[PDB]
Amino acid sequence: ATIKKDKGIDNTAKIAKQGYLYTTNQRERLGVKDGVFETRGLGGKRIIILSGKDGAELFYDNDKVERSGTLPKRVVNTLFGKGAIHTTTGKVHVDRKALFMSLMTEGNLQYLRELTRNHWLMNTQRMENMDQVNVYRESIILLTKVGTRWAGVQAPEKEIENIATDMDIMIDSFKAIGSAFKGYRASKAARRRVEDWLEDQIIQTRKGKIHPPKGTALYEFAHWKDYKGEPMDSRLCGIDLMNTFRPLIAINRFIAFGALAMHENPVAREKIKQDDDYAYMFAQEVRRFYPFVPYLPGKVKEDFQYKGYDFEKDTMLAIDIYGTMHDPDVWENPNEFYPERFKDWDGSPFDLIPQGGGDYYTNHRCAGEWMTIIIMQETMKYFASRITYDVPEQDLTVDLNSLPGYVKSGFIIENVREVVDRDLEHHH
Amino acid sequence: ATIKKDKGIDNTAKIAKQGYLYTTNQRERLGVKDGVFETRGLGGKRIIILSGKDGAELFYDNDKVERSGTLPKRVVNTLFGKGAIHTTTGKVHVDRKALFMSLMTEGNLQYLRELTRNHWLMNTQRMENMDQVNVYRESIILLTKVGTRWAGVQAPEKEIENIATDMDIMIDSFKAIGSAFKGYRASKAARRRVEDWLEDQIIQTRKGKIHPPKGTALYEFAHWKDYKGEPMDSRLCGIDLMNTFRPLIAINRFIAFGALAMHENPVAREKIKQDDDYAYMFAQEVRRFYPFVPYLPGKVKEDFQYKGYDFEKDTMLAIDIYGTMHDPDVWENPNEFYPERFKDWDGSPFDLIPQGGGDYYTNHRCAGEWMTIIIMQETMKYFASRITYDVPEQDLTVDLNSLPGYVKSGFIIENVREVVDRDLEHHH
Ligand code: HEM
Ligand code: HEM
Ligand SMILES: CCCCCCCCCCCCCCCCCCCC(=O)O
Ligand SMILES: CCCCCCCCCCCCCCCCCCCC(=O)O
Repeated sequence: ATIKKDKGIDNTAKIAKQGYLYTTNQRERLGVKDGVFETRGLGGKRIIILSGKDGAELFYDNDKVERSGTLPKRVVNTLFGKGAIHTTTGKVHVDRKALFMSLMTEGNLQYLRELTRNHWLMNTQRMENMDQVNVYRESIILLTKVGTRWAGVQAPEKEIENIATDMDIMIDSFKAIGSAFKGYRASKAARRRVEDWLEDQIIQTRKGKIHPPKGTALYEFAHWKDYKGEPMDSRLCGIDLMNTFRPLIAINRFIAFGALAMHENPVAREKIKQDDDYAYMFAQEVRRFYPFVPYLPGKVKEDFQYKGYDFEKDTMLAIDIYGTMHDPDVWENPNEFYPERFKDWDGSPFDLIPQGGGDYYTNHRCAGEWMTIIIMQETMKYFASRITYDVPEQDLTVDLNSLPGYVKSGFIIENVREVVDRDLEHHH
Repeated sequence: ATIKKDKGIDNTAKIAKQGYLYTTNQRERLGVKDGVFETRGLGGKRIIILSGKDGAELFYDNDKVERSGTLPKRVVNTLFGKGAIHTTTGKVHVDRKALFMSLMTEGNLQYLRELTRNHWLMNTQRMENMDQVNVYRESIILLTKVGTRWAGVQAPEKEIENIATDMDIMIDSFKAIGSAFKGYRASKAARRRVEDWLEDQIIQTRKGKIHPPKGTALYEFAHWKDYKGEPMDSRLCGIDLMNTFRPLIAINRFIAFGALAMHENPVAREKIKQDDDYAYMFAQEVRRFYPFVPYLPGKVKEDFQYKGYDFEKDTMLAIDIYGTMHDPDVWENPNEFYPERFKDWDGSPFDLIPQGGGDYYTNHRCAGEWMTIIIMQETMKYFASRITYDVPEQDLTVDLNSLPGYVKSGFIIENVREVVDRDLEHHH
């Protein structure tokens, strides 16, 4: 056939202005029904947007799609860092992706679970004594302590908020989807400050001056050698060591979304309390329902055909992350928050894709998915059952046209109080 | 018969100089074998020292023994505070003892267990970053945070060590067993500072200005009324509210003893790791084996006879706490540290008496025994299995002739490192 087209020499600024609704706005407008359409952006480039489970499966087929060299360069410069694993391909990628996955052991993840639970439990008194708590800001300080500890890197108390704020600026910086913007240079400065500190950690580890525990990211990254037997240079080593816990800190976006989901859906709170499996499904439904990753780029590796369309080598592609996750043919009632839908989920690698799809070892899928689910499950259990609080009057708006997805207020709470059954006697 | 006697117009200074060994030194010397002997102290007063399970049972018989008015008045002034529950008798005592026991709910004790576990888990990084850690000092700061939280009283971070040090001075002050001493006035000042702060907590609770959680000591004590319908005056209320968590902080003495027991007995460490029930028995054996309470005073309520001796009304008595617990006819091999001995223990109220014997509700037995066992069990599990450390060269001496029992160094440790199995994969 002939791919339907959003016309224009370059629709980059229209894509940015419409945000997470851009792709579905065009599909509805043009009546496309096989989840393929075309547009132009990033300086007049032809871009084919894929959606749906079959779109996702095609996008993660290493015979059809090539990933390297498709990320806009200002996004690399602020989100991932130059030379980062996201920018690698072929043998080099599978080699280094193996390093990242070797941190995802059952024992390291259980450590991560305990760190998250104890940091929340210990943060209760501090939250009780504040007048108001911005969950999005509070999460990000808490997660910075958890993630620095989990990675084996040193962050004394007086650096924590510095590091948090710098983390917050880097995660936010994908909003320009390749453009320079107000904050581009502030984001590069935050990246460099943190990169410097992690490169120094690496160099002190290699020189025997500090001793991170075996099995932590800092230890393993410092002492790793690639398949040619070479270690990563100290600067690239710090860059990829940061890709180990900057995204961890970014879970604060989902935590704010989860607190809002519980507020908009009071039944979900009582049910998180009563059942750990609902807490898991609640966290999965937060990652499906709320906006974070809009789409991801790649390009055609060699010519192929798909649903009757011809795909030409080096034509730019994009997998629609948000749109696939709100496609009614993929998720019934896609704009209702309904965690129980995961009772019926078959665990496909191609429909729950908020952090990528495909295969962790041979695709570019998020290495931290399991870590993300563990942290969200712990945090939501905490908020549902360990504390009670008031949600004051505030702007809880989530503007789907603005990247990135945020609760406008950051979700404020007040009158936090720990939940302790002190009159439970053994007669009860 | 005729009670054997340590002769002297007054042997107070000899009792003090010999410490936890005084009673057994005299029994061996005089060949007593029914655990009764006599001496003079506290200004020429006749004192009959009882020991053994039958000594303990007699001492806690409310028909034979009267407790009120027997504690030396400088000990009341520094340890317990004037008007304290320890100084009450009859209906007034059973009434107020019921208040204290109503805090010992299964739900409040599980709260206490969680507080202890999470505070230790969170303290690991701080200990890892110190060069050396004095376990006795570190415990006492940690326990101050736990006990203030558990009691529902406010202690901001910058008061914690102030409060700790003041707690430490008050617990230490029973060493003069009635005498004025170097530090008497320093101990009264620490008592008054803490009493003032707790009386203010009480008054702000009654006036509705602060809102402690229902079921905490602060809430229950503030709002309690006695059997005549009267609440405690605010100053006495603070005094007895302090008897709710100053002794909790005093568990730091046992914690230091427990760390030393693990060091002197390496097998006990591996066994605490492998089994929660050994951890319980280890904590019980620390309370039996190491010196803390030497003996407690009372007096004869009405005339009676016991093992052939005549007991005259108002004759002063003392139950030998340390000596009963190291009597070979009560504990086989009483000076070997052997936790497994509690496999054979029948739970008698009269032989494991490191915090009193008899009945919690109608005797003056420690209201915080269960709390003490919970804290010791959690703390010993932590030290045995969550961290590893070095024990440097130091004076680990426990001078049994000096009240109170201390590890001379406070038990120093270094090179603390959390224990995390990060290479545990699900194949293992
Ligand atoms: C919690 C700890 C996390 C870790 C350790 C982590 C780590 C990583 C790494 C190393 C990659 C690159 C892997 C590769 O190139 O093969 C990646 C990719 C990615 N991550 Fe994460 N991440 C975490 C959390 C998150 C969060 C909260 C999000 C939010 C949406 C996220 C979204 C993504 C996306 C969209 C990709 C790209 C997938 C693709 O290119 O196909 N990650 N992550
Ligand atoms: C952990 C929290 C603790 C609490 C809440 C607590 C509380 C109390 C209270 C309220 C009393 C007076 C009860 C009455 O007069 O009827 C008492 C007595 C006593 N406590 Fe504790 N205590 C704790 C820990 C300790 C510790 C570590 C020791 C160390 C040996 C100890 C030793 C004693 C002794 C010897 C008595 C006197 C028993 C008697 O007079 O027959 N307590 N405790
Ligand atoms: C309509 C098609 C437009 C295609 C434009 C290509 C622009 C690519 C945008 C890239 C967005 C990446 C979003 C990743 C945010 C992840 C934050 C934490 C996760 C991590 O750092 O790994
Ligand atoms: C040989 C007979 C001498 C009798 C002398 C009577 C002197 C009485 C000494 C009293 C010692 C009390 C020891 C209590 C220490 C308890 C510390 C924490 C427990 C708490 O505060 O409840």
